[PDB]
Amino acid sequence: ADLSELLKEGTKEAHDRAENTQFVKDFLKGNIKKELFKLATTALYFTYSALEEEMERNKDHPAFAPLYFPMELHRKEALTKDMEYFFGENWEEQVQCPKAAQKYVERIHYIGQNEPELLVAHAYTRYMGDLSGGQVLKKVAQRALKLPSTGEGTQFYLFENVDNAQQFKQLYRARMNALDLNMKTKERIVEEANKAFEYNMQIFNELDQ
Repeated sequence: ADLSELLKEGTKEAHDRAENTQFVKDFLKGNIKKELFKLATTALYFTYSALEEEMERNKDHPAFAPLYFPMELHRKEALTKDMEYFFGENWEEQVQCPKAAQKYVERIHYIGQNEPELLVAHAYTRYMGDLSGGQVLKKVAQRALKLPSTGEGTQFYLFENVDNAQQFKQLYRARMNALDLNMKTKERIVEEANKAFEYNMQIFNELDQ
C-alpha cells in the first residue's frame, strides 16, 4: 500500500494519545496562561529549528529532496518573531530548551545525520498537522491570551506562502508516496512517526506540570 496510508493507520493511536493529553485539552478550552504558552512556543522553536536544520542538510538527498519546501513549510522565522514578541529582542539569552524537548531535538539530529530516509517521518508528524489544524489553534491562542489580531505571537500558525492548505497537503502526500522505498523502510518510517508522536506527548506532559 501507499506510505501515506500506512502512516494514517499505523499512527492513529499514538496521534490520539498525544491529542488527549491534559495540555492539549486545556489549550482547546482556552485555559493556558501566557507564561505556559511561552514555554510551549520555546519548545516549538528549538524543535523546528533542529528539524529544519536537518532538512536543509539533506536538501539534496534522494530519499528526502522531493519534500524540501523551505518557502511553503519552514517555521523557524515565524517562530523567531513570536519569540521576539513574547520575550523581547534579547529572547535567546532568556530561554532554554525544555528537557523533554532536548530529547526530541537529539533524536531529530541523529535521524538527519545517520538515517535521512527517516526524516520524512518527522516532517509528516509536524507540518501536515500544522497545515490543516493551524487556523483553529491560532484563534484560540489569540482569544485566551488577548493577542493582537495583527498576528503577533501567533505567526507559527499561519502558512502565508501556502494558498490552499488542503491542496498543498495533497501535493505533499503524492510526492511522499512516489518515493522509491521498499516495504522495510516504509514501516521503519511508520514506527519513526510513532516515535515522533510519543516525543510530542512527552513534551505535552512536561508542559502540564
